[PDB]
Amino acid sequence: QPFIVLGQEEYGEHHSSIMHCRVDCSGRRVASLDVDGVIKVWSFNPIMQTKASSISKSPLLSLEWATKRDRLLLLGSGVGTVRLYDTEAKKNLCEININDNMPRILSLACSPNGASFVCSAAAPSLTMNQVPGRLLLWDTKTMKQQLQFSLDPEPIAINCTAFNHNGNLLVTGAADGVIRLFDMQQHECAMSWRAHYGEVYSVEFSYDENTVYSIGEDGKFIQWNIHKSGLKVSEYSLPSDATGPFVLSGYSGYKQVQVPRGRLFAFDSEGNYMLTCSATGGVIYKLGLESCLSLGGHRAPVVTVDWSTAMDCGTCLTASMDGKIKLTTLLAH
Ligand SMILES: COc1c(C#N)cccc1CC(=O)Nc1ccc2c(c1)CCCN2C(=O)c1ccccc1
Repeated sequence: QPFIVLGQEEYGEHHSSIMHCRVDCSGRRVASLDVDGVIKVWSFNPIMQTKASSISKSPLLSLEWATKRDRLLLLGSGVGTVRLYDTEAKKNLCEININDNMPRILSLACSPNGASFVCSAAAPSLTMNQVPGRLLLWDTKTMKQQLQFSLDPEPIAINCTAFNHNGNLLVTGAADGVIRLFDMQQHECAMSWRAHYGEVYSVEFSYDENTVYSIGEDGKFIQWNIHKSGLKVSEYSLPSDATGPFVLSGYSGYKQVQVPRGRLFAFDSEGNYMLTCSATGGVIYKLGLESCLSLGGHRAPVVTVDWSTAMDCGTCLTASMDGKIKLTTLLAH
């Protein structure tokens, strides 16, 4: 058994389905956001308590902790704005309008070195997610746009972004199923390939950074070789409840339906294990791909996860459509 489960606790302060649930860079705080636009910032070690609690007037689509300034949280709205929120002082330092005509801020990634952030801003969904979008680099010192990257072949909505460890590479996944790797020294697309049939939902660098991992609408987890121009290394069909749509039905003829928006997978510190969503809780696999552990503890579908390691103890966040967030403590035996 590669982990001992030291316990499972529950944060229940949200009354609506969770959209995002992310541990901060210190590994000591969570920022969580539900579909009613309630943000909660809470600690959990050694006990859970709420440090800040606010309700967004604006609809929010994305959430990203700052790297070099621990207590800063970037919030991306659906009305074309980014709020830089100070979790300690419990106030915004600034809001910036990003771009006209592209109001959905679908993704935010703070540079490792703290000096920049990346911003994905998309057009309205059609009245589907096959719509133009832009990927933008912003200077954190001045909170102004540095540049707009090219998106070949055509502008499209980028859903997810992730930096490598030293911030010189950025991997991205788009609503057209395309992955793009950007070199952040020259600030250009180095590499692009068709990764999923349907949307890419999450991307991540492997620990050694020889491959990147994606998960997408076709229900697949795929590992790609970013030395050999995004040739497949390995591929797996996850159960359909790992990628949704996630559905909570009542006996009423009423139901809630959520498509992925927040992270769909998370990794241990060494990138040997991977947490995913399921109807009943988190499911952890060992990366080669075999099932390892089902964490359970949810009465509604899990729609987003996170995994943080500090002090070589793991914390797994699993967040469900009833607003419950489970916190499972893992120590590598
Ligand atoms: C490296 O640290 C990070 C990180 C990280 N890591 C992430 C995101 C931002 C920062 C740095 C940061 O806080 N930048 C920042 C904050 C506020 C303001 C501006 C830039 C320029 C426009 C508006 N503005 C002010 O009105 C203002 C308020 C008080 C004092 C001075 C200016």
